[PDB]
Order: sequence, then structure tokens, then C-alpha cells
Amino acid sequence: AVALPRVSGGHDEHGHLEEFRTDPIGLMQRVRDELGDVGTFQLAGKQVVLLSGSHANEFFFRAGDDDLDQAKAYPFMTPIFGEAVVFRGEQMKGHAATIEDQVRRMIADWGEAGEIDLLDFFAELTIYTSSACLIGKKFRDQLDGRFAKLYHELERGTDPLAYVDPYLPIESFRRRDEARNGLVALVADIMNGRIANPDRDMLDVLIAVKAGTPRFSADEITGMFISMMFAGHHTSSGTASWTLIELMRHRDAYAAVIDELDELYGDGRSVSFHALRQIPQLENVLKETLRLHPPLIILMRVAKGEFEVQGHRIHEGDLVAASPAISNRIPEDFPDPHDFVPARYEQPRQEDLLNRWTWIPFGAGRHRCVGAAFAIMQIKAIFSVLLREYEFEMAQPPESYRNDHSKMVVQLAQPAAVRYRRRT
Ligand code: HEM
Ligand SMILES: CC(C)[C@H](NC(=O)C1CCCCC1)C(=O)Nc1ccncc1
Repeated sequence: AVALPRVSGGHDEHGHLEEFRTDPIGLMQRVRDELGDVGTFQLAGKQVVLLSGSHANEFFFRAGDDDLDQAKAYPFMTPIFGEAVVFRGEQMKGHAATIEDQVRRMIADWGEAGEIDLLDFFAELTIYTSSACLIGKKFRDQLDGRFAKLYHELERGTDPLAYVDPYLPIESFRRRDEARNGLVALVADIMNGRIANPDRDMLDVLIAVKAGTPRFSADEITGMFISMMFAGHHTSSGTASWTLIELMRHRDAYAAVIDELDELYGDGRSVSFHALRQIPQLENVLKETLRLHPPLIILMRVAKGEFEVQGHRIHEGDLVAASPAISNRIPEDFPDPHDFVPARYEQPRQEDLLNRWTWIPFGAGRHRCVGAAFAIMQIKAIFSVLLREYEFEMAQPPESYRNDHSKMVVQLAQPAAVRYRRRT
């Protein structure tokens, strides 16, 4: 009957929802600043118990699906995956080679010098890497920029208003729904193309299954492919963007990465060899970029039961959340937490390893990211190519690069303009 501590503000119609839709990171920080390790905010009719700090995070991440339910906290993903999506080491070398090929293909028309937008570039690139690795090169080769454009609209369909109702007549939801129909149409044209113009991939596997009448429709197959690509797409896309931004903002780090790439590749081995082995300075830049710009800024659960955390009672049906955005910057755990300090991961400090429950850009415990090794390899492969072929400079003030946090799916904001010039 005791109310949990509640953060200030949230006097709008849906409580803190409006703030969560505009500045979720400031809201979550205020929870911690006012209340400490366990505090709440109101998301429309739902209480969110926001945990932070080592002890509370440990509870969150060590909880089994019996205690804290992940999938129930994401009902808004239903219109994205669709009705019927009811939610290896031996391959990695091949995937690194695939990634190298996709990056070379993306920069093939760059020429001597030019300008890119990082969101446009990395969003499209990572559609190709994800589709090629997860579904097949044959399928990627039947994709072009339209698939990326549509997939982006789908991701933009995750306004937190979806916690009120995911089918409200707002434009972002209408565009989410239309984008999904557009993706189904692309997949149907691909299926038809294969009939008329017959080396196999997962799409071939799915087409072959019989109910015989074919078992799966374009709609069903498309939902499967959307779901397969979702976790790794915006996360990898944003991380690649922020990696390049932070290298440009910190030229000393950029210079060290260049030297090391040039030294490492001097053994004559491929990207598929080196992307699976240490590239130390780049890896520490990546760790720091993830600490500062975690693409998942909040992680949601529904409590299945009663638990106590620091003498605060969580009850069944409470939404319960952790936040990499906030936890990754706890100043007692990460000295100078707003500063970009790749040295914090060198053997002497290992701040990622020592702070097991608060360095959480890839989660922790029971829910440690199963895609982390792939995502890390993919950054290594991408930058092994980009940084050896081209030099990059910022085309706008360094502090003006920023994320759009208005949707549950975080995206780099535009402009994110960067110039390149061939390395001599
Ligand atoms: C840089 C890219 C990525 C980041 C920052 C990231 C982040 C995370 C985070 C924060 C969690 C914990 C989720 C939670 O506790 O609710 C997680 C778990 C997970 N991620 Fe990722 N992820 C990335 C890429 C990927 C990729 C490429 C895949 C696979 C295609 C993937 C699949 C998963 C899976 C299967 C889990 C386990 C969920 C659980 O058991 O709790 N992720 N990831
Ligand atoms: C947070 C996003 C809305 C999105 N979440 C999801 O796609 C799932 C919803 C239900 C099952 C858990 C996650 C997502 O991209 N999640 C992940 C991305 C990565 N790695 C792990 C999860």
C-alpha cells in the first residue's frame, strides 16, 4: 500500500509520458538524482520502476523469465513484426568477409572526395550487412535503397505513445503500417522474380515449405525477415555512426587507430582474419562510444511477482526498467563519466569488466547480448575498410551531432554531415 518514491513533474495528461517522448534521458537521470537506485515515473496508466546502480542492476539482470518478463514489456513491436511473429563461431569469418564486401560495395561510387550523411550511409549499409549475413547474399543482392527507406519508417513507428495504444491515428503509426505493407510488396516482387528468373538462401528455404499449397505468404515471410533483422539494425547503424563521430572528435584516438590498422594489416591477412582478432585502440574507442551512446537507453520488463530491492517493494505487473544511458555514466563507477576516455578499458583499468552490473551497453547476466561478438566484429570490419581507404572530417560543429530520442528506437539525428577524401 506504500507508494514507491515518484520522480518530480509528470503533471501532463499521461503523467511522465510526454517528457519520456521528448527527453527520456533527462527524465531517467532525474529519477536517479532525486530518488537514488529505485524510483518511479508514470507512463500513462503504467508505473515504471527504474532501477540503477550496481545492486539494483544485478537484481534486474540476474532475474529469470519467471521473475521479470521481457517480451510482455514490448507490446508495441506487434504491428512491426506482424500477427504471426509470436515473440556461430564457424560462420563468423565468413560474415566478416561478407561485411567487408558490403562496405566496399557501399563506397564503390565515392570517388576521390565527397560528403555523406552518417544516418543515410550507416542505415543503408547495415541493411545490406544484416540481410546478407542473416538471410543470404542472394537475398541482399535483390535489395536496394527502397528496403532501407521502408525499414527506417518501421523503426520510426515506435513512439512511446504506443504504450497508450499502438494504433492511435497518428502519422508515425500510419507510416509504420504503410512501411510494413511496402516491405511485404518488395518481398513479394522478389519471390515473383525468383519464379521467373531462376545457390540458395533462407528465402528459398521458406518458399519451399508446403502447407501442397505453399505454407508461407509474402506477409509471413516478411515478418520473419523484419524480426530477424531488427535487433542488430538500428543498434549497429547508430554505433557505427557514433564510432566515426568520436574518432573525428578525438583526433589522437583516430591517429592511433590509423597507425594500428596500418601495422596490423601489414601481415597481409584479410579483414576476415583481422576483424576476429584484437584491434586494441579501435576496440577501446568502440567500448567508450558504447558507454557514452548506448543505442538501447532503457530496457523494459514486466514483474511476474513480488520482489524487494533496497527495501522497496516491486509488485507483479509493475513495469521494471534498467538504463544503460544512466548506468553507464554513474560517476562512482566511471571516473569522469562524461569524458571520452578509451584508456579506461586498457588492462590497468578494465572499467567494463570491473563494473559488471553498470557497464551495460550490451546488457548483463541472463540477458547479455547474444549479438555482441557479431556487432563488435562488424565495427572492426567496417572501420578496417573505411579508415584505410578514406580520411574523414566533420562538416558541421562537433557538438552538433546528436541522437533523436523521440522514439523507443533511438536514431542519429540529421544533419550528420561528414566529408571524406581518399587516403594517400
Ligand atoms: C551494437 C549493437 C547491439 C547493442 C548495443 C545491443 C544491446 C543489447 C542489450 C542492451 C541487451 C540486453 C537487453 C535486455 O536486457 O533487455 C541485448 C540482449 C540481446 N541482444 Fe543485442 N544489441 C546489439 C546487437 C545485437 C545483434 C546484432 C543481435 C542478433 C542478431 C542481438 C540480439 C540480442 C539477443 C538475442 C539478446 C538476449 C535478450 C535477453 O536474453 O535478455 N543484439 N542486446
Ligand atoms: C528495444 C527495441 C524496441 C527492440 N526490442 C525488441 O525488438 C524486442 C521486443 C520484445 C523482445 C525483446 C526485444 C530492439 O531492437 N531490441 C534489441 C536490440 C538489440 N539487442 C537486443 C534487443
